[PDB]
Amino acid sequence: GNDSKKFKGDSRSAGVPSRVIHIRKLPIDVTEGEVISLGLPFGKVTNLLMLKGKNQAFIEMNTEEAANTMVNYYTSVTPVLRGQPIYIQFSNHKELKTDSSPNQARAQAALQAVNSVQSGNLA
Repeated sequence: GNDSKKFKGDSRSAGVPSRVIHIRKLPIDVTEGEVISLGLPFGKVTNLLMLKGKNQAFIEMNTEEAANTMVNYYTSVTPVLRGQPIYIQFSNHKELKTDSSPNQARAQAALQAVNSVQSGNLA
């Protein structure tokens, strides 16, 4: 997996009126805390489409600005994760609605963790 035709035209710039981002070349030990962090200081991650199957992930920012701050900034830099460089580029979709999936159950924990803490589930 190198590219699935994202925004055709003439060149391969990084600019799209959206909020959801698409990250590639993720680390083998990639986690939510990392992926989400990619847009933590830039905005406020709301979703996360973990794609460990192909070392990928997404980030649904709260606003377009936030998403247009990490993708426009990282484009020049390199957000290394776990000692490995990744990819940054706006996602094709504009509304992540992850629900009932194998690579979803291990995502809410992060979103909730950063938010608040309680623990104690007793399974």
